[PDB]
Amino acid sequence: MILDTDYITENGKPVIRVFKKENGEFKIEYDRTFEPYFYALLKDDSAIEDVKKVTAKRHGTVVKVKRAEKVQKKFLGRPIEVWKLYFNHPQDVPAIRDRIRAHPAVVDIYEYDIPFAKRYLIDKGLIPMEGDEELTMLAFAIATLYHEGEEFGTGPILMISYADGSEARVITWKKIDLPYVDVVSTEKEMIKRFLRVVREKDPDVLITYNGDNFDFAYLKKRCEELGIKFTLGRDGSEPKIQRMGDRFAVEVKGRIHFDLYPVIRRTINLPTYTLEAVYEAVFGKPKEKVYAEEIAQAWESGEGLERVARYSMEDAKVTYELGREFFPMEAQLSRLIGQSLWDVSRSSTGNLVEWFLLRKAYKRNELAPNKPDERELARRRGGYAGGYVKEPERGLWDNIVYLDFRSLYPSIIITHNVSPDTLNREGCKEYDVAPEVGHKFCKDFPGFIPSLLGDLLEERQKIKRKMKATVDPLEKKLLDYRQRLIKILANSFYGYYGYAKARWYCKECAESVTAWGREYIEMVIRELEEKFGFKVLYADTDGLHATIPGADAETVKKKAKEFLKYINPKLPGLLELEYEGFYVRGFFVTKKKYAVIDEEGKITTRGLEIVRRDWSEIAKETQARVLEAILKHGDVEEAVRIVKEVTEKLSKYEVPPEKLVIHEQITRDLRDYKATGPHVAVAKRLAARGVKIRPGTVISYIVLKGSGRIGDRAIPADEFDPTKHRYDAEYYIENQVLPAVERILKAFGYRKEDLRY
DNA sequence: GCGGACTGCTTACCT
DNA sequence: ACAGGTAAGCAGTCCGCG
Ligand SMILES: [Ca+2]
Ligand SMILES: [Ca+2]
Repeated sequence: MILDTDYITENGKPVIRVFKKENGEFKIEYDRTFEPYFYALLKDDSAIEDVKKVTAKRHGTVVKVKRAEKVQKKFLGRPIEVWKLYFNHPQDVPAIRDRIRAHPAVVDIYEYDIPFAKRYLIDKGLIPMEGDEELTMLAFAIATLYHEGEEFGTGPILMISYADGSEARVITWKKIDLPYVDVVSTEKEMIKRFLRVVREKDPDVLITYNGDNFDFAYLKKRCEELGIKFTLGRDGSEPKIQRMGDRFAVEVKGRIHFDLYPVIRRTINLPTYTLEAVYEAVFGKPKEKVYAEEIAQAWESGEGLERVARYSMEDAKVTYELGREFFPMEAQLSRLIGQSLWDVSRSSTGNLVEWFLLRKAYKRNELAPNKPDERELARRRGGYAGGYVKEPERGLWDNIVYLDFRSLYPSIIITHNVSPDTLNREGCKEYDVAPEVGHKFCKDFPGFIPSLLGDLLEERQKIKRKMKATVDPLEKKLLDYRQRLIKILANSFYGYYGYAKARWYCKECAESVTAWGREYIEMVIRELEEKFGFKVLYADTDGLHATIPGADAETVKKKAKEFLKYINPKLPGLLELEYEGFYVRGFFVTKKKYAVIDEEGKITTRGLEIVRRDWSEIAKETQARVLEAILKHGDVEEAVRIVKEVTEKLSKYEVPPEKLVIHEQITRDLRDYKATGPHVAVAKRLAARGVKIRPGTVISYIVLKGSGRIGDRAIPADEFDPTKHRYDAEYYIENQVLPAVERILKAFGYRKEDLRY
């Protein structure tokens, strides 16, 4: 099982290190043979010996092309002749590349910004996390003495928790008598002790929650102040911070630093992303939070260190338990994309697709398009037409069937062979022409992406067949992750086509997919209404809600499956319409906003205030109960009484503050905001007090009794006190509870004023 | 000028 | 930022009024 790669420099020459785990043992293979390179397209070969003479200085050393061999490749299908320029050191590439491009003979240069370690993985055809090799993991968390407006790392670490499958222990430097605590000399000894625990346990995976930003960064400042060599590396190195866009990443060589935060953020949609919130989402059990003021008060006083120690233990235990839950699916993602778990666990869906394509491009001798520069990125600023959203038939309706296409965008990309290499090819025989947009895609030969997408669809069939004929419950879960992850990768290619930073960006490809999508959903609706007896209530993009008005359940279901038997043969290649489900009643509010109740009585909610985090629990909960009254039961009168029960309780100040918290995200640097609002105003105040506000930070706030701009009386839910502060009953009634219900109860004929206490 | 209509910024959903 | 389509809060600005 390959874990990761990197390189070290020995006497000016690059040396690859492959971090393997084979036969229950960690190993480092060294490769001194592999050479860095990029490609150059020349106007004429006669110029090669002039471009070989081209030189550059890199930090006191003349960088020169080691050699050049001419190679034949494909660029977007068409064969191309380019010169593969080799260099002695991978760092030679950044120094030389700009000059070799500037040279008058050189039309362009290609594949010049591929990190050496990853160039090796691809070129050698190596896939990390292969085999059935069991890895040992250690989770760890830290507790600190934080004070308001304090610099980072000024406060000493109070406790270092760690947890695995066998134990969960705290390490601190105060006298705490509980079984799992370890009292040491000082802070210095506590840190040196943890290093010895890691050395002794030699774990293959370190697990943190947001360690990339807080935990590891904190320990490096502490170590430097204490003059400690922080040696977790199996090679004996210190953990290295690697910038990752607007955030950092900590790498520990020989081990896998598995930070759950980026994983949880990409996989689960929650109001907040606290350990306590995530643990409750994933496992269902609760976990209480200890606060910084309580922590410092418990240390300075020495009164209640035992509760602060339990929190530190439950942190590490929970982090390990989440570690074990998420690591397996992420290790499959690593195999599929063919990059380290570390890289893939922190990577956006753009980079995952791009890494996959780079690997497959190499296998198929396809030269990779360059990432766009400032002025080319500028040209891709334009948008394009998306999905077709039908204006819904508002109100309550009976006997509703949901029909939708299966993988419509992948179906279209494959069926119509949508790829940049097949776009407007000079002299084909057969063509598919996109409706409205009018781009022509060659049908003579398979396109790069279409072909890869065919491979994935069939690869997925094999896995689902292999899944049926296998008992081992663990092997079944690991193949279930592979097949689910293939599905996601496949559904990412359309979006990737329209992603301006993408190497294989193709607006024409993206446009044509959406256009065909609109043709098929609109054709299905037209057929369903004009020829069959259906009224289409709502249709978004690739799916529709239909009924036959003067008919019953049995009839609507039977006629729907009959329409599938009719239409699917008339639909080309992959394109196939499917019966998702029947619903006894359905309530369509607006575009993107509806609710349905099935045979069992389960209400499915889409788009309504119930699902959004930027609405208070009191409004979401109240709406949930108004909706249930009108779907589940037939009681429009019950719905009105619950509106009264909510509003009256709010004006008496009875509804508890937990149900008043509104969650909005900070999505840019606080200075980039052009318009202020409750969450931004709250976040700017926290910033002035020296609280860390990075993009992704969720602001949780409560509105206090007052008038005028909401932001002026918006404070963190943390700092809410019934002692001094008083919550705005009027606001939560007229701005939250009433708007949420009016949407549901507007249809029957109630105005806001008629639902208030 | 008042006060409601309107609209840009912004978020978070849907597919 | 993997895409565009969409509704709606907030806080400014707009604009109709007798
Ligand atoms: Ca549905
Ligand atoms: Ca078909």
